[PDB]
Amino acid sequence: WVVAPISVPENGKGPFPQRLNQLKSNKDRDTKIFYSITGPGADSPPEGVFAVEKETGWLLLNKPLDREEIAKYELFGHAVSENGASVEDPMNISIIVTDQNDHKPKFTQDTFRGSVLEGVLPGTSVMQVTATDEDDAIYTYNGVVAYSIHSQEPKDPHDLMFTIHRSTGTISVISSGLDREKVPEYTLTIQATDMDGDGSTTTAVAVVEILD
Ligand SMILES: Cc1[nH]c2ccc(Cl)cc2c1CCN
Ligand SMILES: [Ca+2]
Ligand SMILES: [Ca+2]
Ligand SMILES: [Ca+2]
Ligand SMILES: [Ca+2]
Repeated sequence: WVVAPISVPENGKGPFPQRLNQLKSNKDRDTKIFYSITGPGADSPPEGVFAVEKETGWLLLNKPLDREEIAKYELFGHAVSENGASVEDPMNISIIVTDQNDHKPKFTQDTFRGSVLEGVLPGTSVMQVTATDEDDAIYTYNGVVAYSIHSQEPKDPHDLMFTIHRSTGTISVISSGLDREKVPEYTLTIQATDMDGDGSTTTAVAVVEILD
């Protein structure tokens, strides 16, 4: 028989065991048929994730999936007559694990550093920060990053002298007045928010050094 690939959102919560699909042998007219399942997730590590009911053929999921651990399973179903003979061809069972937004973006570094000549103009780029989200960024924004500036210290000649590009993470100088003799170094706190700014948010540091 044939089962069409099955899409299960990770991190579900049943109730378990959850019935995913029912395997059927045509030959249950000449005998009772005993069903069984084999493959990664069933009888090899990680064992017990999937299972099939001996008599009914109901395909079972026994625990929530974690797409970030195993995104896809390829199981194999088998029909055995009561007298012990295999009655069908081994049927492939495809399980695809679909993403929920269960990861917080992380900066590639705890502290990014960069320099600029005291005299550069507003609009000048200093550095490019990056954050990585293990969630899916293809069909959803669960792993898309929005960048923000958390805070600026110190605040002379005033606050918010830097902006960050929302998608690229490029930090730029937006105001005049830089001066090494007055403030050699600015310590920015940077933020990264998945769902393109709507979800979880993590922080890092950006140290901008002012070059005489
Ligand atoms: C590839 C794919 N296709 C989907 C179709 C529907 C839903 Cl809700 C989610 C998905 C995903 C995310 C898996 N990374
Ligand atoms: Ca997960
Ligand atoms: Ca995420
Ligand atoms: Ca996820
Ligand atoms: Ca929110």
